[PDB]
Amino acid sequence: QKSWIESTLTKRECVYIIPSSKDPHRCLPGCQICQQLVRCFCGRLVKQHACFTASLAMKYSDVKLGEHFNQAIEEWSVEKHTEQSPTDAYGVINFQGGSHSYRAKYVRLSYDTKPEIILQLLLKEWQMELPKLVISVHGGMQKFELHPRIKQLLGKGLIKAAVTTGAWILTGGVNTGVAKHVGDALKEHASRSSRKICTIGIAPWGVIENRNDLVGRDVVAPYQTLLNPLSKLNVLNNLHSHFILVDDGTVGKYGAEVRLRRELEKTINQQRIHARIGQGVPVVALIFEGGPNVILTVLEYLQESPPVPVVVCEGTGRAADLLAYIHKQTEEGGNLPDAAEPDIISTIKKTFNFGQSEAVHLFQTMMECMKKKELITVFHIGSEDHQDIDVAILTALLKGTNASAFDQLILTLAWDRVDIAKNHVFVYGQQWLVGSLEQAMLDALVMDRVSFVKLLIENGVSMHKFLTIPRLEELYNTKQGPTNPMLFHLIRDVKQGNLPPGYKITLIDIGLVIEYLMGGTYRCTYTRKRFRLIYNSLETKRFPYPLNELLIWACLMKRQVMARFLWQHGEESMAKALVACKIYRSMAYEAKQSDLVDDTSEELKQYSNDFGQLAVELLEQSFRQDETMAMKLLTYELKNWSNSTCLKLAVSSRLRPFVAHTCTQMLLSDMWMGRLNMRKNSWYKVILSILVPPAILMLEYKTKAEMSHIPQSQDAHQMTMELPITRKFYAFYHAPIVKFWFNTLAYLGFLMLYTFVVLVKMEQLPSVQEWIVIAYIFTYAIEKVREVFMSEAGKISQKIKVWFSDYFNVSDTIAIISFFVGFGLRFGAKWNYINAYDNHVFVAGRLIYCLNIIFWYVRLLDFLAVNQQAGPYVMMIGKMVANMFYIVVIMALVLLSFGVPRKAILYPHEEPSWSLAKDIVFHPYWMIFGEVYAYEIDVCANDSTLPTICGPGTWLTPFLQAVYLFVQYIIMVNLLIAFFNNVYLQVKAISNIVWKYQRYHFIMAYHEKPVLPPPLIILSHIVSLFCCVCKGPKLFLTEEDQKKLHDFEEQCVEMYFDEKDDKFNSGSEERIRVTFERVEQMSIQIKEVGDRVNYIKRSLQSLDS
Amino acid sequence: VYLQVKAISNIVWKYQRYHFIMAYHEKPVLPPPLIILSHIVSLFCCVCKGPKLFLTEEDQKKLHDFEEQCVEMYFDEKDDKFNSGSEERIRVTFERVEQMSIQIKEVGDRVNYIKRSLQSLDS
Amino acid sequence: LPITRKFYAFYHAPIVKFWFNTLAYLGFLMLYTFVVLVKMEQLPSVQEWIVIAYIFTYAIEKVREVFMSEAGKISQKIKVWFSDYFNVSDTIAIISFFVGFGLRFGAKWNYINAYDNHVFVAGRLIYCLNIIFWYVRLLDFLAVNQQAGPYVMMIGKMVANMFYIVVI
Ligand SMILES: CCCCCCCC/C=C/CCCCCCCC(=O)O[C@@H](COC(=O)CCCCCCCCCCCCCCC)COP(=O)([O-])OCC[N+](C)(C)C
Ligand SMILES: CCCCCCCC/C=C/CCCCCCCC(=O)O[C@@H](COC(=O)CCCCCCCCCCCCCCC)COP(=O)([O-])OCC[N+](C)(C)C
Ligand SMILES: CCCCCCCC/C=C/CCCCCCCC(=O)O[C@@H](COC(=O)CCCCCCCCCCCCCCC)COP(=O)([O-])OCC[N+](C)(C)C
Ligand SMILES: CCCCCCCC/C=C/CCCCCCCC(=O)O[C@@H](COC(=O)CCCCCCCCCCCCCCC)COP(=O)([O-])OCC[N+](C)(C)C
Ligand SMILES: CCCCCCCC/C=C/CCCCCCCC(=O)O[C@@H](COC(=O)CCCCCCCCCCCCCCC)COP(=O)([O-])OCC[N+](C)(C)C
Ligand SMILES: CCCCCCCC/C=C\CCCCCCCC(=O)O[C@@H](COC(=O)CCCCCCCCCCCCCCC)COP(=O)([O-])OCC[N+](C)(C)C
Ligand SMILES: CCCCCCCC/C=C\CCCCCCCC(=O)O[C@@H](COC(=O)CCCCCCCCCCCCCCC)COP(=O)([O-])OCC[N+](C)(C)C
Ligand SMILES: CCCCCCCC/C=C\CCCCCCCC(=O)O[C@@H](COC(=O)CCCCCCCCCCCCCCC)COP(=O)([O-])OCC[N+](C)(C)C
Ligand SMILES: CCCCCCCC/C=C\CCCCCCCC(=O)O[C@@H](COC(=O)CCCCCCCCCCCCCCC)COP(=O)([O-])OCC[N+](C)(C)C
Ligand SMILES: CCCCCCCC/C=C\CCCCCCCC(=O)O[C@@H](COC(=O)CCCCCCCCCCCCCCC)COP(=O)([O-])OCC[N+](C)(C)C
Ligand SMILES: N#Cc1ccc(COC[C@H]2O[C@@H](n3c(NCc4ccc(Cl)c(Cl)c4)nc4c(N)ncnc43)[C@H](O)[C@@H]2O)cc1
Ligand SMILES: N#Cc1ccc(COC[C@H]2O[C@@H](n3c(NCc4ccc(Cl)c(Cl)c4)nc4c(N)ncnc43)[C@H](O)[C@@H]2O)cc1
Ligand SMILES: C[C@@H]1CC[C@@]2(OC1)O[C@H]1C[C@H]3[C@@H]4CC=C5C[C@@H](OCCC(CO)CO)CC[C@]5(C)[C@H]4CC[C@]3(C)[C@H]1[C@@H]2C
Repeated sequence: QKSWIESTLTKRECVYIIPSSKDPHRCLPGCQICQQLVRCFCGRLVKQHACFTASLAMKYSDVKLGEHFNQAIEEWSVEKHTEQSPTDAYGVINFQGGSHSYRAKYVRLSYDTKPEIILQLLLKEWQMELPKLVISVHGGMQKFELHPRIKQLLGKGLIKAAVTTGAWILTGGVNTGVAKHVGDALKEHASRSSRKICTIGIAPWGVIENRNDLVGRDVVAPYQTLLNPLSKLNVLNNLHSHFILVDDGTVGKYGAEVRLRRELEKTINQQRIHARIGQGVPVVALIFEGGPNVILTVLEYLQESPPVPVVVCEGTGRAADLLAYIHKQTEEGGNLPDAAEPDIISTIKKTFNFGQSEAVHLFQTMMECMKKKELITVFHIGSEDHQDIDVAILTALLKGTNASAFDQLILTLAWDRVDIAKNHVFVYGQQWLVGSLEQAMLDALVMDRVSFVKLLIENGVSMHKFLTIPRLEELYNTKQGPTNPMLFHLIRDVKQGNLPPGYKITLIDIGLVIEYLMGGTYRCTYTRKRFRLIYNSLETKRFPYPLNELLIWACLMKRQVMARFLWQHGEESMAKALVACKIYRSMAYEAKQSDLVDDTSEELKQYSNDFGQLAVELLEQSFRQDETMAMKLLTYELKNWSNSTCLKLAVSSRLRPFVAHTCTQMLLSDMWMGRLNMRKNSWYKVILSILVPPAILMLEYKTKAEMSHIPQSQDAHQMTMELPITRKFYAFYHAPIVKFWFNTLAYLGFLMLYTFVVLVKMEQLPSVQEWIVIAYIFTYAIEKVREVFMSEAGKISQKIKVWFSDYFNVSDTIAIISFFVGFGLRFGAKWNYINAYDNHVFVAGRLIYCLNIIFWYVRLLDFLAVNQQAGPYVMMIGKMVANMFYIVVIMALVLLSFGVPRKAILYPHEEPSWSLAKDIVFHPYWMIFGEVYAYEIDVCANDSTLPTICGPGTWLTPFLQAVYLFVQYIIMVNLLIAFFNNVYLQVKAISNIVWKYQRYHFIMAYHEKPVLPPPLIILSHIVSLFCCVCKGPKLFLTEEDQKKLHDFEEQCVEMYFDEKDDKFNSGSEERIRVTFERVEQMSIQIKEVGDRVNYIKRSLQSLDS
Repeated sequence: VYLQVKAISNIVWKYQRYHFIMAYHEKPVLPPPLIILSHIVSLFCCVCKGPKLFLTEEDQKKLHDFEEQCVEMYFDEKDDKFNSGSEERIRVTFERVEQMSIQIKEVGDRVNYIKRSLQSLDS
Repeated sequence: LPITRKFYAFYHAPIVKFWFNTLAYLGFLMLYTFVVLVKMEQLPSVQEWIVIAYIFTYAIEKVREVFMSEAGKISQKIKVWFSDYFNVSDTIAIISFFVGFGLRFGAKWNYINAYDNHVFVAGRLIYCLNIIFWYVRLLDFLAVNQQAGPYVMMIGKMVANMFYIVVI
């Protein structure tokens, strides 16, 4: 059948017939009038059945021969005289009119359906999600009216209570009862609002208009709101999203809905509210009017097991006005005050007139309701009852139903409502147990509800006690919440490619992920001996810093709102923000590169850049407070983050705004000096003190106190304890500023020689000038092999892959290799002794030198770039060569568009020759640079320098060249002037940032360099290899300075969050709106007090007469 | 004039990129020395005997649902932006200080008619 | 995905048709540049026949583009095809080439010295100018890139706007 509905759900049709009561309507021909009018006691008359079996009985006179023994007339039994079949009416209502064409779903099932099959319909078949609340609205059965005051408020909270909790509203569906005003509340307060409420309406099929219109299989129904005055039935309301229409077999009568509805309430309250929680989906009953069937229903619920509470609304109709009335005059449980029988029966006799016996009967039904006063809520809309029915509907389930504070909290957790938990579960004087709070935390973390994690920490949860191994090991192994498919992939990589099927994640495996994601020499606390030991054992399992471990969890699970929350709790705030930037950045890179599912890398990089911006904004806060302590914050060993450093973590993530912040640049400037005080010295004296060593003793240095924020070597720090003479020489030659100039003077004296060598004749054997040059380039290359081995990271292929990621290290490799190719050819050649340059091998070697020299001038940009101003312009050149590339590809096309016709028109009689490759490209390029070749244009002219080139067609070339230069200069050169001038500012801004970033790697490279330059560096090597075989900088803090520094960081995260709010709360946009939202409330309170004075005037006339 | 010519020119390039790419679904496989094969094969298969987005029935359904949901979000977010702006909150603030100011002097007039009752019920 | 479906999937991709046409077009200009720079005897060299084959078969491709354009109204198929710069220049570049091949090929060769025939000269010089259309057409292929394309499109918009400074 290709439909679960057709196979399972069943209709009902009165196959048998039973005529109406007795009476022929009028009109003597008794036989005719019988078949014409007479209803079946089914509910439909004889000609509506059609009931093919009964049809061959319709002809006789009907089914069932005549008088039929009046016992057997009433023997109508829906179980006996009515038949099932694969249903006809299930599809989609397409409400025509209204607006937007609101679209609902329906079905025509039998009341013989089992209760579970309806839950199988809503969820599996109609594709609905199981809710966290059900609101069963009973009330008016006949169309009524509400004060537009009382209308809109119930439409504020019945919505808001159903949006947040993903609730189902079970109505009657028919547009005559509560469903009208429930349905209207959907209208005014934007039921869509990007979050539709799954409003269901259960009605019986026998009483609804347009039954035929809803017939068909998966058919879109042209159903309309045509309230014909001649109609007798009800119209399906528009704004209800779903409908269940019981097929009682009869037509016309009500009744065959109340079973299914109550059984659906059971069938939902017998479902787990959420896989993590062990309650059932609660149910609440809401009331807007009522007759006897309603207040009887109210009694049922209070009697039920489990008891379903009730919310009555004073000011809405017959019952609800009464149920608040009788309830207000009542006491603790079960009473009327001594003289109230006369008054209350009169209200019954007036409010719903049955009269003095059915009043007293239903009055006794009202007694047993008021007995269970504890479950019923009487939210009265008059002034301020139960704080805005939202609270009342939701808090009503948190009343005398014996549910302990745990069960009270966990339900507000599933709903994701803290305002309830704050104001109604953490009420003054609550009876909390030992593990209830901790257990609710484990549920909030896994379900990713930060606002309860906040609430529980505030209300007494210590995350040191709640962070054991199995818990935090469980937290990674959860599908009960927002999970990361990226994590299980990262685990497969570190595990050599294997993944056993069950595989509960462990913490030693998370450690291998973080070590992989942070890279280099990072070593997590999960892979150490202390942890691996106690791990196999499981006070001693409590993680002294848990919020360092849940910040990683939140980030490996891609739970940002949890991450930013768990970040601002604890200490080491910048460090946690800079690790987090590196985790996501690596996850983004792996997620991008790894081809597993849809990318998710745009999400992770933004998460990285969010934490990377926090760290910068903190560093600015620290820096504006105390510049000296802020520089210490950059360089202290962390001891919880693998003995790393906040700079080292920012550099690790290529986080340029932190490295280009004016604190790092202020520190890097102070490491550049060393012990020297270059505030009260000058570069004249540093250079002179290099060439005149004894002048090292007459320039000023820094004390141990100015050097307290500056990281140092072990030896450098020991020599601050003592300033003697031999300490002032160590302090000088080991400064990065001194190593620099001491290398520039050697490098400038290098080029002066190597320029001299290349311009002067070169005999068979190298001159003294040339041996000094080979010594430099040789010893300089040993220096570079030393740089690679002592780089940072023990993984060799990374030492190499990072060293060739630098322009001037790649060119040195080319410049050094090329030079010894040149020296080999120069030196190892059979000299001729008649004329050099009869040896093509000596030529090659010399010409390699004459080109190798170019690498060594361009390298002066590495030394010029140490300056503030020069450096950025150096860095621009690369960024600008990259961006002009395509204007220059067009300029090269225009070149060959011209050079090939020019050469072909002027030189026809050419054989194939490699000169053709030159001549199509040579002169047209030199035209770009001012050379017009004025006397080679018009080769047939008298002033021509190419009169032999005159021939047929050569008059075309001046036209071609006129076009050529127009295109080059007047378009393509000025487009390029236009390019640069309109891209200068942002390339100059990036280039200041990139220069300030490379200034880290530059300066920190010079702590590592030896003292002596690259002719004399070999001494420093031989001394180092002699002291390596026979036998970086840290910020040393004493114990009282690590103390005062952590106090400094905490104080600056306070000022940060404070000033961030004070800026926001003091802004224009935020004061306009709080002004706006109070003129809301006041304007209501003036008309309220404007209404009261109207009720003060009435008293004046009252007390007057 | 560089910036606005460069901005138009990104737009015009992105427009011509339609005609360019959609021209290549139509092109044969072989380039214009060997394209003649693809022609002879096409004239041989034309005498002897563009791209559509095929959706099944359940994807035309889920797609029309997607469009309707996005016109909702469009009109909603267009109003929420407007109703939440400064100019619109200043004026609804303005138009209520109109009404309240009238209702204070109104209630400021009533209390003048409450004082008269005090002297009245006094004597 | 079977084997013969992976070949269909490849050669019928627009990215593949492109590069498969650029390599043929780049190898076209390399020949047609060689033909124009080297002496041209009475009969075309192998390099030049391959060039005529391209420009011929390439023109049949363009007649196919016009007929299979979109809209059955013929004068619209034509009016829309000549609304494109590089289709107009191909019409000039293709027509000019066969004027040139006709004069080059159908001339009474002299056998004492070429260029005593003013008709052979004209045909050759048409090739030496027709070559310009076929370089500029590399901007139609360079313009496939993000960055290059817009700068290509600027040149026209900027030649139009500088017109009156250049009249002065
Ligand atoms: C961190 C990375 C960056 C640093 C990179 C460092 C590595 C740089 C790598 C450098 C090596 C590059 C190649 C060297 C030259 C060989 C090739 C050549 O042209 O040979 C010639 C010389 O043949 C000889 O026999 C004479 C060689 C003399 C020694 C000079 C090279 C050794 C120094 C290397 C010091 C390097 C180590 C530096 C310190 C580590 C052969 O030709 P010929 O015999 O002259 O003439 C033959 C024909 N004829 C006889 C007819 C005329
Ligand atoms: C017909 C002639 C045509 C061409 C002619 C010349 C032009 C040829 C130009 C070639 C450069 C190609 C590199 C492109 C730029 C890439 C980006 C970059 O910053 O690169 C590098 C810097 O930039 C340079 O290294 C630029 C070097 C050329 C600038 C001019 C040199 C002046 C000295 C010579 C004077 C000699 C004069 C006399 C000589 C005899 C470094 O960056 P990176 O580490 O690679 O990082 C990539 C950036 N990213 C991370 C943001 C992605
Ligand atoms: C769409 C945009 C429009 C463009 C604008 C219009 C384009 C300009 C149009 C210019 C008109 C053309 C001028 C040539 C006229 C014929 C020459 C001739 O018959 O004899 C000459 C041949 O000389 C040549 O054949 C050289 C051809 C002229 C080159 C002009 C280049 C453009 C430079 C300017 C471009 C900027 C223009 C500025 C505009 C104000 C010489 O005479 P002869 O008797 O053969 O020989 C005598 C012997 N003798 C040589 C030994 C002495
Ligand atoms: C979608 C739109 C874009 C595409 C457009 C496509 C259409 C392009 C249109 C192209 C046609 C252009 C004109 C062709 C040449 C004729 C003019 C000429 O110079 O004749 C000469 C050659 O006269 C001959 O008799 C030899 C001709 C040889 C055949 C070459 C042309 C035919 C190929 C065409 C293939 C085109 C079709 C391509 C495929 C469809 C006459 O001079 P001569 O005899 O050499 O010398 C006389 C004097 N003398 C003897 C004293 C020296
Ligand atoms: C003395 C010399 C004077 C002049 C000299 C040269 C300059 C002569 C320039 C003439 C161009 C005239 C066109 C004006 C622009 C119109 C707008 C436009 O976009 O047009 C077209 C693109 O743009 C082009 O086609 C521009 C072509 C010239 C640019 C340079 C060519 C470089 C290659 C040659 C190198 C060869 C070098 C060697 C050769 C031997 C296309 O647009 P459209 O489809 O028409 O749509 C109209 C736009 N609208 C819809 C917005 C209205
Ligand atoms: C690697 C780094 C080393 C460190 C650098 C310091 C140590 C290096 C210092 C010196 C080493 C050189 C020894 C000098 C030998 C004297 C003979 C001589 O050269 O006579 C020449 C005169 O010219 C000179 O005397 C000057 C030669 C050097 C010029 C460059 C020096 C500047 C750099 C250093 C100082 C400034 C430092 C600037 C920066 C602050 C005559 O020419 P010839 O070639 O002898 O004659 C044969 C000619 N023939 C071949 C054509 C037949
Ligand atoms: C990776 C580095 C290694 C590079 C490869 C190894 C390079 C070493 C290669 C060769 C070493 C052996 C040299 C002799 C070659 C045989 C020919 C011969 O002997 O004599 C001939 C030389 O003919 C030449 O071509 C000489 C120049 C060739 C050197 C090319 C170096 C470029 C390498 C790239 C640059 C490095 C850049 C590297 C940057 C990364 C003739 O000279 P003759 O003997 O005097 O006889 C006179 C002839 N006569 C009778 C006609 C008058
Ligand atoms: C269109 C704009 C207005 C112009 C309209 C008017 C012009 C119309 C167009 C072209 C005019 C062509 C004739 C002029 C030459 C006469 C003199 C002559 O003989 O010159 C030379 C030959 O010249 C030729 O043989 C010409 C080649 C054919 C023209 C090719 C198209 C060029 C223009 C592109 C197409 C046009 C569209 C371009 C769009 C801008 C000299 O050769 P010779 O005689 O052998 O000399 C003896 C040599 N000896 C002593 C060394 C042995
Ligand atoms: C239309 C598209 C086709 C597709 C392209 C591929 C197929 C086309 C491939 C080949 C077809 C050509 C056959 C070669 C014949 C050999 C003889 C020869 O030419 O000898 C010459 C040497 O020069 C050469 O051998 C090279 C000649 C071609 C240069 C351009 C090839 C690059 C393009 C294609 C390849 C790279 C592709 C790049 C793109 C990725 C000697 O000169 P000559 O003229 O023989 O001697 C007479 C001289 N005379 C007249 C002065 C008296
Ligand atoms: C739409 C396309 C069709 C174009 C029109 C049809 C073109 C075909 C036209 C003509 C075909 C017939 C050629 C012969 C002409 C008569 C003269 C003659 O025979 O000999 C003379 C040639 O004199 C010349 O002028 C030769 C060059 C003319 C060709 C012009 C082509 C430009 C067309 C525009 C370019 C196309 C651009 C199209 C782009 C849209 C002399 O040469 P000879 O015979 O060797 O005698 C030696 C003389 N002597 C004794 C002095 C030494
Ligand atoms: N204090 C200080 C200080 C001293 C020197 C420097 C120079 O920095 C050198 C490094 O600067 C790097 N670099 C450079 N180098 C600039 C440059 C290098 C070579 C040449 Cl020929 C030129 Cl025309 C310009 N440009 C970069 C870029 N656009 N993006 C990222 N990195 C770039 C490059 O790896 C090179 O090794 C920077 C700061
Ligand atoms: N992917 C991709 C892609 C590939 C190629 C292209 C190139 O587009 C070609 C078309 O671009 C058209 N075109 C162009 N072409 C640019 C151009 C054409 C020729 C030359 Cl010589 C130059 Cl100096 C520049 N400019 C236009 C403009 N200013 N306004 C409207 N249309 C313009 C023109 O009709 C031409 O046919 C565009 C996108
Ligand atoms: C898309 C672009 C179009 C333009 C262009 O790039 C690509 O197309 C390329 C094709 C090249 C030619 C191919 C083959 C040869 C043969 C050789 O024959 C040696 C003979 C003898 C020496 O005497 C041996 O001993 C001489 C050189 C020549 C003609 C090339 C010249 C440059 C050309 C024209 C290039 C040009 C820059």
